[PDB]
Amino acid sequence: RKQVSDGVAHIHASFNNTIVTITDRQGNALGWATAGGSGFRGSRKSTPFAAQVAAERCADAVKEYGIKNLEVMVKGPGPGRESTIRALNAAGFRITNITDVTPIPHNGCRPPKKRRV
RNA sequence: CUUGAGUCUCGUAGAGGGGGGUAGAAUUCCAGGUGUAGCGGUGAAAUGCGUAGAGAUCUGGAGGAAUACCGGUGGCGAAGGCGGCCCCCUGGACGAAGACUGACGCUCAGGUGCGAAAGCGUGGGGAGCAAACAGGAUUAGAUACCCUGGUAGUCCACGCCGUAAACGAUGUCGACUUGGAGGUUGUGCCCUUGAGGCGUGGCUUCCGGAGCUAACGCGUUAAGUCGACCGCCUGGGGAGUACGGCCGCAAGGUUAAAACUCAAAUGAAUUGACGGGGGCCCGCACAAGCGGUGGAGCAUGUGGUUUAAUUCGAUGCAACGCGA
Repeated sequence: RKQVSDGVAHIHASFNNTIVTITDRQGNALGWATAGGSGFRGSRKSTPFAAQVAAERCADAVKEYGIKNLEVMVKGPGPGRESTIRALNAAGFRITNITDVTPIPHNGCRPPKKRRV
C-alpha cells in the first residue's frame, strides 16, 4: 500500500512465453504477469488468446496500489506484442508511451550452433 | 643506347604484421535493493531450475572472448587469412616530373622457409560455452537430428604434426588480336564555375563478334594466336592400399606398386517421368445446405465355410440390383 499511481510495464515475450512485470518509474515492481499458470500447462500458450488472458493476471494484484495510468515497454521476440496491448486496453488501464525495449545483442560472444537444418 | 629488370625525391589508396599495455557498444559465476508464484524451452510434452525467494528492474562490481554500426560484390596480402583506436619498428602497390645501370632478364628437377583444426610433454588458466558423458521426449526400435547439465583439454606460449573442394576444379613469364555496362584510387587539359567532361594508368566485376570446344561455356582478367620454361596425365575397382627407404619418441606425411576382377566408368546435353521445388489455372473438387450408406428387418450380389455341386468370368477407382 504505497499508492505510486503510475509505473512502467516491461513485457518480456519469448517464442513460447510472455510475462508482464509492472514496475514503477524507478525500478520497484508491484505485480508481474505469467503464462505458465493460466490454467492450462505444457505448450498451449504463445497464442494471442492465451497471451492476453495471461497479461490480465496483473488486474488482481496491481489494482490494490491505485494505478490509474501507466506506461508499457515491450521486449523480446514472439507473437503477442499486440495481444498484450489489447489486454491492457481491455483491463481498464491507459496507454502512455509504447516502446520496444527488447535487448538488442551486439554480437559480443559467439552464437550457438544448435540449428543445422 | 633505353624499351626488359633494379634504384632516388615527394606523396596517395589500402584488417600488412611482430612484441606490449589500453580497455569497450554487450557479456556467465560471486553480492545489496523492490518484490511474487513460477523461469525456460519444442509442432505436441518433459528433464532442470523457483518459497533455501528464482526469471522482471537500479548500484557498482572476478575474467576470458571479441565487433552489432562501420562491414560491403568494400579493400589488402605470394597463399593459408587478417575487424575497439593510437604510437615502438618493418612490407607491398602506384605517379608526375630526371637521371644513369647497359640486359644485371623469365622459369626450374634437387632444397630450405611460410603451413586450418586437433593431439602429445614441459608451466598455467577456467567464463562464454564444446566430440564423449548423465537425463527427458518421439518413433516398430535409436548410439541422431530435439530439449537440458559437462574431464583432461579450445587461450597466451616451446617443438613435433605438414593436410584439404590450399577450387579462378583455369602453372609461371612476355608480345599482338571487333566490342559494350560497373567498383576502388590520382592528377593532366577543358570558364577546374560544380556534384562534373575529355583523356590517361591500375586490378578486381556483368554480357558478348570471329575463333576454338563435345556442348556447357571462354572471349583484353583467355579456355582465341604464339615463344621460353616447370610439373602432371595413360580404363575403373583393387588403392593414396602392402613392402622397403626419408622424417616424425609414438598418433601419420611422402616416395608407391603387384596379383585379381570388371566390358565399362565418366562429362555435356536433347526428351519423358519423378520429387514431402516453385509458380499459373480447371473440375460438386472443396467451401454452405438437402437426401442418404454405415443403426433395425427384408431383397440382391460378393468375400469366407459346409456341400455328391453351391457353374464360369468379372475382381482398387475400370467388381458386386454385373454378365441375367
